[PDB]
Amino acid sequence: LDRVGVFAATHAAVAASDPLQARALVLQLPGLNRNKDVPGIVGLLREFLPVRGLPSGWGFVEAAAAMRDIGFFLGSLKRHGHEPAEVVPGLEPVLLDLARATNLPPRETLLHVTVWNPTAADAQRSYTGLPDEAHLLESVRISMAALEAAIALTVELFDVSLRSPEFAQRSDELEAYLQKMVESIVYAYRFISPQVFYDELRPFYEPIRVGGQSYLGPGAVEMPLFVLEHVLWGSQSDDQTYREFKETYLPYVLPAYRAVYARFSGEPALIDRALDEARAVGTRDEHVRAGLTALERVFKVLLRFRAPHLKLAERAYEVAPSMLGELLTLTYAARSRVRAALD
Ligand code: HEM
Ligand SMILES: N[C@H](Cc1c[nH]c2c(Cl)cccc12)C(=O)O
Repeated sequence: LDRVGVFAATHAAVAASDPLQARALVLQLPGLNRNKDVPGIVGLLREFLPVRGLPSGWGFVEAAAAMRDIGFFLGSLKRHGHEPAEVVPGLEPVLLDLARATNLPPRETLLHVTVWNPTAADAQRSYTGLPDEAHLLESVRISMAALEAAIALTVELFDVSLRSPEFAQRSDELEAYLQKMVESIVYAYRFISPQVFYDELRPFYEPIRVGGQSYLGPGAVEMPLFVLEHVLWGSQSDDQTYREFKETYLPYVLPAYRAVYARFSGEPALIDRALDEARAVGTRDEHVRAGLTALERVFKVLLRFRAPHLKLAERAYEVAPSMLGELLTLTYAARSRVRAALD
């Protein structure tokens, strides 16, 4: 999976940045959360919160790293029943400035807490310090860079003719990158206690209010998989619930993925174009048969992520949102279209 390298290196740039010199301070947050010490949590944040304004030399990297370190306090304060912007003076203007500097929402996202978060024991930021949280973060680190590579490959595949042997080849490569999502779920199912997730981790992921609206807490739901699938199969879907789902999470993904999304909203999806071409040319063409077959395997790997993921989520929530089952159904229907072309 040679394409992963560059994405992982960009993540590592943010992970290596500590512009507020906050590492040793943020590591004390788990203890304070365990003690439910709200004044203490506010006090610890005020030790490094740049209430006077952001240093002028900062770029995206520093601002994202700053949002990461302040971010864990945001989830923590809400977990104890407090709007962070209401209990921390001068916090809201800092959060809005960091949002400006990153073109991201004014709170921590999945990216901040996982790939932009250093991995070492003496550096990794966490809400709880629990081994289950460490496993949860690792599960996302397994597949994020591969997913970003997969988005790039999907956009490239879009302009590849089914009549070309490249279609089958690019589809096979895409499947290999998407396999990492399956590995993530396997890991999460093996290593994360459902009870510890539901009782101890879940409380830290509530929404907070900043700038007169609500921003969702970090979650793997924020992974730009929905952008990949928008391009792949979903862009022209008439399912209103599905459209609402994608529009909900769009703000939380990187600006480049929001632009990819907008680019393809007014186009037929890859699947639609590929099926139209297969039907136009005939299935007697060997490159058409091979292209569709390889494309079917892309849907197979998506289902091998999505179906086990539903079980993972239902197991935790038995200690799950209907959105999950509905999306699974949509994905089966998409694969069925491909199977029907080959039949
Ligand atoms: C114990 C671990 C996990 C639990 C309890 C869980 C729970 C959920 C829930 C309840 C949803 C529905 C949206 C929401 O209400 O937040 C969701 C969506 C989603 N989750 Fe997870 N999740 C877990 C692990 C993971 C992992 C490890 C990944 C991938 C690395 C992942 C990827 C996704 C994605 C991409 C969605 C959007 C819906 C979809 O594509 O099917 N989740 N998750
Ligand atoms: N809300 C679920 C579970 C979740 C909450 N927070 C999470 C992190 Cl920080 C990483 C993975 C999963 C995760 C999801 O969105 O997948």
